[PDB]
Amino acid sequence: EEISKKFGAEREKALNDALKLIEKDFGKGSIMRLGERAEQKVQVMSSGSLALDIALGSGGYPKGRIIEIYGPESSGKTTVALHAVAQAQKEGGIAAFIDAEHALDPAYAAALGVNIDELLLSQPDSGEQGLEIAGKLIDSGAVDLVVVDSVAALVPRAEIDGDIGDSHVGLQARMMSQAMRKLGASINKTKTIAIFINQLREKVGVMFGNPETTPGGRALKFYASVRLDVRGNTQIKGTGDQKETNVGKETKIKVVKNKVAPPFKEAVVEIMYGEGISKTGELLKIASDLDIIKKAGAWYSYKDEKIGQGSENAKKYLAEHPEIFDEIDKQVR
Amino acid sequence: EEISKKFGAEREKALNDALKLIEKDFGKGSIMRLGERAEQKVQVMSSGSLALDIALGSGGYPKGRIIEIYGPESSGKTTVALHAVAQAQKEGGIAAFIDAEHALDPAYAAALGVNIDELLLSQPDSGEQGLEIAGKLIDSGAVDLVVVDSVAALVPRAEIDGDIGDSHVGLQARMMSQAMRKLGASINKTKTIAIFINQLREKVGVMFGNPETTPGGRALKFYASVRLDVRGNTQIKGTGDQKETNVGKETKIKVVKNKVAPPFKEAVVEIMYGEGISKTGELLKIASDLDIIKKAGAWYSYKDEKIGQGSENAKKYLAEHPEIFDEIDKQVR
Amino acid sequence: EEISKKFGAEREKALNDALKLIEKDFGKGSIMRLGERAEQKVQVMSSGSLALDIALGSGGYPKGRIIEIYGPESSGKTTVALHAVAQAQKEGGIAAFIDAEHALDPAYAAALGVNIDELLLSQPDSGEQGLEIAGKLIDSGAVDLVVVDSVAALVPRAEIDGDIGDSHVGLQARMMSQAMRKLGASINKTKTIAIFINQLREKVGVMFGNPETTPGGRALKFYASVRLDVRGNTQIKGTGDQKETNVGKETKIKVVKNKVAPPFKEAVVEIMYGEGISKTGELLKIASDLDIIKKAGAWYSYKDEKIGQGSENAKKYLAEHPEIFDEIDKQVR
Amino acid sequence: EEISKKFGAEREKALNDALKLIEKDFGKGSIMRLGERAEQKVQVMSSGSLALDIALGSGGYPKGRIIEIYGPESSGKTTVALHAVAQAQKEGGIAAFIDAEHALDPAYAAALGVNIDELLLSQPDSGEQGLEIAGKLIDSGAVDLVVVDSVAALVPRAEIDGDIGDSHVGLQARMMSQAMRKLGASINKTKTIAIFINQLREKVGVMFGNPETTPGGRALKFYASVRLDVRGNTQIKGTGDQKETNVGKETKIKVVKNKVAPPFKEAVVEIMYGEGISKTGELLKIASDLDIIKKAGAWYSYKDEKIGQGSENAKKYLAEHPEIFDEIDKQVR
DNA sequence: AAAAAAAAAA
DNA sequence: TTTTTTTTTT
Repeated sequence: EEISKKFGAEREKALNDALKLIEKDFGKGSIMRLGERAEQKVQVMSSGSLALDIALGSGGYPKGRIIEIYGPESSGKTTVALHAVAQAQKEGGIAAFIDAEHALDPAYAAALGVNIDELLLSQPDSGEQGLEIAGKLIDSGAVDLVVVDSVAALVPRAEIDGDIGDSHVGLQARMMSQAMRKLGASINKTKTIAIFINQLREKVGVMFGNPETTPGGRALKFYASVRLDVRGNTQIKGTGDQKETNVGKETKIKVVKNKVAPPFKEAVVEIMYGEGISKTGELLKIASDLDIIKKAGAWYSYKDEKIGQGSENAKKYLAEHPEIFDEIDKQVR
Repeated sequence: EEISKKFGAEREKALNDALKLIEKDFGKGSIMRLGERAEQKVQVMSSGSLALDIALGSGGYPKGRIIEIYGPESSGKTTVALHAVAQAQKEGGIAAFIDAEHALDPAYAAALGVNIDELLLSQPDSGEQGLEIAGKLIDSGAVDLVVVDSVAALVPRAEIDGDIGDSHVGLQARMMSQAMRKLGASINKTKTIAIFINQLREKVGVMFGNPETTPGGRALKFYASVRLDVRGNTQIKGTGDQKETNVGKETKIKVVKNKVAPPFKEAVVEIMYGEGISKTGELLKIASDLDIIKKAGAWYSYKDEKIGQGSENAKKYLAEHPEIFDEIDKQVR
Repeated sequence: EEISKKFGAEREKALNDALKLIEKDFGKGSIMRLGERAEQKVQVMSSGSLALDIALGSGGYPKGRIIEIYGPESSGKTTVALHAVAQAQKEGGIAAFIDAEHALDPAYAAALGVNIDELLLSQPDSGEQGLEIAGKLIDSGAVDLVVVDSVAALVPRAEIDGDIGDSHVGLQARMMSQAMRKLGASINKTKTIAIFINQLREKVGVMFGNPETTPGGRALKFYASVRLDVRGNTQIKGTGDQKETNVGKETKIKVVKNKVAPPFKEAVVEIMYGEGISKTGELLKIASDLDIIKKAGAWYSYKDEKIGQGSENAKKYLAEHPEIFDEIDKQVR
Repeated sequence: EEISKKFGAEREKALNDALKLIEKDFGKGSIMRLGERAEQKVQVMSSGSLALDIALGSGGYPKGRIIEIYGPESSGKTTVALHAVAQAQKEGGIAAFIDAEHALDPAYAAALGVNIDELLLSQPDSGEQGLEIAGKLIDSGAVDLVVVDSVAALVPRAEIDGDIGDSHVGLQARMMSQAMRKLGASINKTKTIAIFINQLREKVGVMFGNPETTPGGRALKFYASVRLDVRGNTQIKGTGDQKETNVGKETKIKVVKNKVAPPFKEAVVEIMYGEGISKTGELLKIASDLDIIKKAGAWYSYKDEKIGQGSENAKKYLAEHPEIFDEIDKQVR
C-alpha cells in the first residue's frame, strides 16, 4: 500500500529526507541551494575591441552560453569571430573553428596574428558530420572557443543525396533544433563560449515588423544569450599614397537580445581591409569622447607633444607605449 | 452464486451499505459529499502586480492547479516566473526553481527581491532526471512553488545518447504526457502551485487560424487551469541621464485558457531592465484609471501635493507610504 | 450412452422442455421472449438544453447505455456533463461525479443550479481504484447518474509506482478494457447512465480523413451507444457594461455514433462564462426557426408586446412565465 | 493370445467383418460411405440481400456450419445479423438471439420485419452462462438460427468476481476454445446455422500485413466456414424533406475465408437508418449491371413506364409486382 | 502558393 | 493490448 494523504507539514525537516533520497541516485550537486552554487555566477571573456564590450555591459561574452551573429552580406561577419578567436587564444585556451562554406583564408588569419599551428579546423561535406565533430570536440575536451560558421551552409544529410529541385519541407530547422537540444545542456557544464554566425534570407509577405529573418529555424534565437548583428554601409578613404583610396570600411554593431546587461546599446567600429579591427583606431577616438584624453588642435597636449592631426595621431608610439591603456578604459566599466 | 437481480430500491438505504463497504478498504477521504469537503474550495496566491491579478479574476494563481506560460523570444516570460517565485517566498513557503536551459543569473534574482539562500535549484543534463527531481521534491516536500523552465530543453534519454540527425518520432510529447499523468494527482493533494514555461515553434501548413504552437505535445494544455502568454514588442526611452536612453521594455499579458474566473481579460505591464515589474509604476497608473487618485496637470492634487509629471511622479514617497496600498485595490477586487 | 441421433422434430413441443431446463437452473428471467420483456424498451432522460436532445432524436441519453464525450481544449466537455448532473438530480435520483483531473470547482457547480450537498465525489490517485469506486457504487446502489471524468487521467497502478520514462507498452487500454468488460453487463441491468468524458491525442501517419483520436483504446468506442463531441470555436461579446466585453462562448455539438435515433444531426449552443447553458438563450433561437414565436422587428407580437431587440429580448418575463415552455417544444419531438 | 502381425490380404472380404463389428457397437450411423450419406450435401439458406449472397457463391449461409462476422465501429455488424434472423424466421424456423453487450433495441427489430413474439432472447452476465444457454437450447431444440452477439463481451467467470486490474493471462480464448470444442460436433448434427459477431482490437507490433485482429483467440478462425467483414466508411444524403439530409449510410461487404465457394468476391449494400438493407434499392442497381432491365435517362422503358430518375425509381410499384424478382436472380446463380 | 517521411518499447 | 508530433522556405 502507498503512503497516505499528506499536507506539507508545518516544520521543515521533512524535505531534508527528500534531499538525502535525491542524493542517493543522481550524484552530489543535483540539488544545491543557490547561495553556495558558486559556479552559477557569470564569467566574462572580452572581444578585443573595447568599443564592442563597452556595449555588452559586463565586458564580453558570458562563458557557458550561446552567442550568435547575423547580418547582411560582406558586412563584417567572420572578422569579429576571428578577433574573438585571437583574443581567446591569447590566454592559452584552445579554440576550434569549423567551417561550412570553406571561405576562411589562412593568410587573412595570419594578418590578424592568430596562431595557425594551434587552431583546430574542419571542412565537412555535410552539416551533420561537422556539427557532430563540434559536439564530440566540446564535451570531452576542455577547449575554450568553439565556433561554427555559416549555418545556412550546414546542409542536412537527407538532401545531400537527392536530386536538385526536390521537395524537402522542414529539414534544415529540424536538424538545427534537434542538434542544439543535445548541445544545450553540455555547454554550460564546461563553461565554454560558442558562436554561430549566420546569413540572411527574406520572408514573403508580412504586414508587421521588418521583412528580414535568419534561416536555421526559430530554435536558435531562444537558446542564445547575446545576439549581435552588423550593418556595414560605408567605407573611408584614407591617405593611401597621399590619395583618397579605399583602405577602410566603416560599420556598426548593435546588440539585439541580451540577458546579462541592458540591451540595445550600439557600438561603432572601423575596419581596414587586410587589417581587421583597428583597436588603436578606436582607442584614441573613444577616449576623446569621454575626454579622459585631450581634444585639441594638431597636438592633443600631453607630456609627449608628439601627436599628428590625421587618421594617424598617436598609433606610431602607443604600440611602443601600451601602458596608457589600463587607466583610460575601465572607468566606465 | 452472486446477488440476485438488482434494481435500486425506492428508498435509499442500500447505498449507505455501499458507503460503509467503500470506507472499509480505501481510507476515510475516499467518498465525501461536496458540502463538507472543505479543502475543495480554491485558495489563491497573487503574483506581485495588481494589474496582473486583476486580470485573473480571482486575484492570482489558484493553489493546487497547473499554470503555464508561453510567448515569443525574449518577452519576459522568465521575469514573471521570477516575480511569482519572490511573492511566494515572501511568506516562508520554500520555492524550488529547477532549470533546463541554464539561463538564471543569481544577481538578476538578487535584484528582484528574492532571497538566494532559500531557493532550491537544479540544472540537470537529462530532462527526465530533472523532472523526476521536481516530482520527488513535490510529494514528500512541504514546498510551495515549484517551477520548471523551458520544456523545449527537457531532452529525453533516448536521444541524449543517439547520434545527431536520427529519427525520433514522437519522443518529446510521450515523455511530457507520461510525466504529467504521474504528477497530476499528487499536486492537488498538497495544494501546491507549479508553473511550466515554454517556447514557440511553427507548424507547416494550416488553412485556418494561427500557425503558432507550443512544443511538448498537446497533453500539457488539457491538464492546465490558467494559461497566460505574453507578447513583448516595443520599449520606452525615459529620461536616462536626461536623454532618451533604453531603460524600459513594454509588454502585455493576456490569458487564454482559464477555469476559475471569466477568461480573456488581459493586462498591460511595463518592465524596466534590471528592475522587473514596476509595481509602483503600475500602481498610480491604474489608480487614476478608476480615479481613486486624481488626474490633473503637473500635480495630481492630493493632501500632500508632492507629485511630478514624469516617469518618477510619487514613487519617491509612496515607497515609504504603505497606507495607500490596501485602500486602492480592494474596491475592484 | 447419451441421447441418440436428434434432428429437430417437425412439431415444436421439444423446446418447451429446454425452456423448463433453463428455468430449472438459471432462474426465472433467463429466457423470456421479446414480446413480454417490458423493460427492454428504451427509457430516456433529458439533458437540460432543448436543442441538444432535439438533435438526439429520442429526447436525451437512453438509460442503461454508455455515453461518451470528447473534444479539444476548453470546449465545454465539463459543463455539459455538469448540466446532465443537474437535470438528473432535479428528480430525486442521486448522482455521483468522480474526479480524475481535479478540476471541479464547487461554486461553478453552485451557479449551475446543481445541489452541493447531494453530489457524491471522489478524487482518487490511481485511476484503477477510481474505476473500482465507480463500479462498486453502481451495482448495489440506487444511484441514477454516474459520470467518470478525464479517462486520460485514470492512470494504471503499474506505472504510478515506477520511474518516469519507463517503457509501459499498452497499459492504459488494457486497464480500460478490463474495467469496461466487467462494468458493461451491470449497467443496463440497473437502467443507469454512465458518462465517460475524454481528451484528444494525435496519431503519427494516416493518409485518410482525420489524424485525431481519443486515448483509452478502441474498446470504449465499441461499447458506447451515443457519442457526442464538441468543437468550440468563437465567442460572443454581449452588451456588458454597454461595451464589447467577453461574456459568452459559442460552440456546437454534433453526434458521431448513435444507435437509438438517426445520427449526424448537430446542434448549436451558446455558453456564458459563469452561467453555462443559457436555455432561454437557445429557446427563442430555436423557436423562431420553426416560427412558433413571431419573427418581426423590435417587437414580436404576442399578448404582452414586451420584447426587446438585443441579446436580451424576452428572458425577463419568461422567467416568471412557466407555462410558455411545454407548448413550444412538443411539436418537433 | 492375440492374432499375429497381419497385412490386409489381397481379397477384401475381411473389412466387412470389421464393418459388422463397428455397427454392432456404435449404432447404425457410425460408418457410412460417400454415396448413401445423403445429408452431407450442402443446404443453403439465403440472407435477405440478393447482392450479399450472390457473392457467397452458393446463395447464402450453408447449414450446419459456423459463420463469423467482424468489423469496425457502427458498420452494420448488428443489422446483417438482424436481417438473417428475419429471413430465417420467415419460414417458421425459431431463432435464438442471446446478447452480450445489451445493445438490441426492440423497436429497431420492429421496423425490420422480424417478428417479436417468436424471437427467443437472453441477456446473461457470465459468458459461460450464455454459451451454456446456447448449447442447451441447440441440442434438444428444433431451433434454426442461433446467434450470439459480440463475443468480446462474453466475460469469463474468474474475473467477473475478482478485483479490477488483475493478471488474467489467457482467459478469454480458453473459454472460447473450450466452448467451441464442445459445441462444434453438435451443430452439424442438427443442420443449424450459428453466427458469431465480433469486434476489433489492435496488435502490438507486426511489420507485415494488417495490425488488426479479433479477440477470442485463434480457435474461432479454424472452426469457421464463411468469414465476412464489413467496412462502412461514407454516408449518402438522399432527397429527404427535399434536402440533402442524412438518411443513407453506405458500406460494403466482402468475404475473407470461405470453403463452399470461391472466396474474395465482395458486395456493395446501401443502408438507410431505421430501414436496414434496402433490397429493393439494390435490386434495380444490380439489374442494370447485367442490363436485364433498361438503363436509360429519366424513364427506363417497360410496359408501364412509371419509373423516375432518383433514389426512388421503381420501389413504388415493384412492391406490388412480386413477379419481377425471379427473372433477375436465376440467370446468375 | 505547394510542399514528406520517420520507431522502439512485453 | 497502443502510445506520440517534429518544423519553414523564398
